[PDB]
Amino acid sequence: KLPPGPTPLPIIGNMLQIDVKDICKSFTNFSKVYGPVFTVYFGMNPIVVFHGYEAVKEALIDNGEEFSGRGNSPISQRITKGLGIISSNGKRWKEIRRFSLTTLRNFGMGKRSIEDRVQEEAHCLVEELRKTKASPCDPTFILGCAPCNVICSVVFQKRFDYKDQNFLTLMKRFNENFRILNSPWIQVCNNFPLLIDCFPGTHNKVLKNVALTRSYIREKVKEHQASLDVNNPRDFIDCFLIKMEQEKDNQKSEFNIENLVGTVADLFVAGTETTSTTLRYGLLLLLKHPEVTAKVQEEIDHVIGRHRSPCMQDRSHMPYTDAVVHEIQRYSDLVPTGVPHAVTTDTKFRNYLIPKGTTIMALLTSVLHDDKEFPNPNIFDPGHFLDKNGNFKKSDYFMPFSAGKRICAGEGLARMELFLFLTTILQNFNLKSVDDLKNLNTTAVTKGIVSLPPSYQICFIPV
Ligand code: HEM
Ligand SMILES: CC(C)(O)c1ccccc1CC[C@@H](SCC1(CC(=O)O)CC1)c1cccc(/C=C/c2ccc3ccc(Cl)cc3n2)c1
Ligand SMILES: CCCCCCCCCCCCCCCC(=O)O
Repeated sequence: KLPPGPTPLPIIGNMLQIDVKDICKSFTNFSKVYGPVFTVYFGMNPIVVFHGYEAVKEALIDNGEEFSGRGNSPISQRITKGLGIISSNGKRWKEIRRFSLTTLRNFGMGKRSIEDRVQEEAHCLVEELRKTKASPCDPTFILGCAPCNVICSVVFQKRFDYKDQNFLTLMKRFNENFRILNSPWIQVCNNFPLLIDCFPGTHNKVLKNVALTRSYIREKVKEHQASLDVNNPRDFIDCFLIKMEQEKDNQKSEFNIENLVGTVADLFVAGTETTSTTLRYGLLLLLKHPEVTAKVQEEIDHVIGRHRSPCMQDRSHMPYTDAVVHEIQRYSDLVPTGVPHAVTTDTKFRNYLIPKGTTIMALLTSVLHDDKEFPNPNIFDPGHFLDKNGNFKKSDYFMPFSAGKRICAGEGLARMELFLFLTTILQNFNLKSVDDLKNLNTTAVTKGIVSLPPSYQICFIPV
């Protein structure tokens, strides 16, 4: 008894009724014809889509457990092999996530807090930006090296030097796979597996980058083993190695060198491109909206000054900069469809029964753009996260990190990098448009699962 929906054609399903590019605009129109919940078939596979705050919440939150499964697929499977945190499910997930969540706490990796790794990075970033010499440029590459280096710093103790070859290769690697896997073709090939054979070259490249990466990590993990100081862990690998030590006897324990190379890999994948995107998107918005930046720089001056580096602690005294960072995520809507889930067993959702394994889809964007909770949801405006007094106004509708039992495993780190990197930049630079702001477009290109901001150029003018 799946929820209603467009009756499918045989063999293909509703495919030709869904714009594979902006598949969310497609879903939104379906909702106006079948309501909050509904089923669509990609190929022979059913997919029950949830639209609106109440549907997404009732599902993800209220029925948390049953909706905490990761919808998987032919591609996702052959890349990860069910290893790691993102793609795993059941027992192996719960144990890896729980270990990951606590090991990723501000101090969960030893004497050196993560904030300190982020703050040091926000530094090198500002230094690289000075190198542009105020000249117009595409911030994409520079902005990407920071979030990627933060992860390096979190899993490999030390951060790389931007010119270091290993870092550049480590990046291209992940970027290439990011671009491949973000093609509308992925949605097709995932449902019509046979069509993967039609992409020999691309198939090999993806697997090759994945293969090479695993090697590098493993080579790097041995370095950690042969130098492990059990009493004070250096990074993420140390913590895992220590945990592995304890389970030494349990032959069915998840903590083995295999999930370690996996979970590490996942960390880059899960926190590099997403952060980089929101960052690049955030600057574009601060550029397009000058009267906004001015206020943020005003808080920065008033609460941090030119006297020192911003730290997470200032955020409690900077309501506006907080509203901005919240509105940047709400507006830029990084993952409109959220990441596909799957119900854990036969699940009951008001009048409907959803078979175990079915693919779920909680449309985050439908929440982030609720027109009642956010009047004029399509205009970037910090007011959305501000009360009549200029005080921060938290929202239950703020789900860019998703919700429920499978909410972003690195939200904190994510929120920390956005606030640090963004305030640290605005402190040392002012944003200048190569052209006229009016000629500046801020509409995303959703030719894929990860919405992207339009390409642009900017001039970092040292204050
Ligand atoms: C701009 C920043 C980021 C955003 C908006 C974002 C958001 C997301 C979203 C929407 C999900 C899927 C949640 C679901 O299952 O429904 C996710 C999960 C995940 N994120 Fe992020 N992310 C970002 C950065 C980070 C960072 C910096 C890390 C690194 C620690 C991280 C690691 C993860 C991991 C490991 C998962 C998979 C969790 C699981 O399946 O149990 N994320 N993220
Ligand atoms: C990548 C992204 C968008 O930043 C992200 C961030 C946080 C959480 C999820 C995601 C989506 C990652 C999704 S891509 C899903 C797709 C559809 C499907 O197969 O079901 C679009 C193909 C995903 C889910 C589970 C595991 C993975 C593992 C990826 C991975 C694993 C190891 C890798 C080693 C080297 C390289 Cl160069 C790339 C590697 N990539 C990816
Ligand atoms: C083991 C993992 C295999 C993954 C195979 C993924 C196959 C899908 C390849 C899609 C390639 C799309 C290339 C077109 C790029 C473009 O010009 O838009």
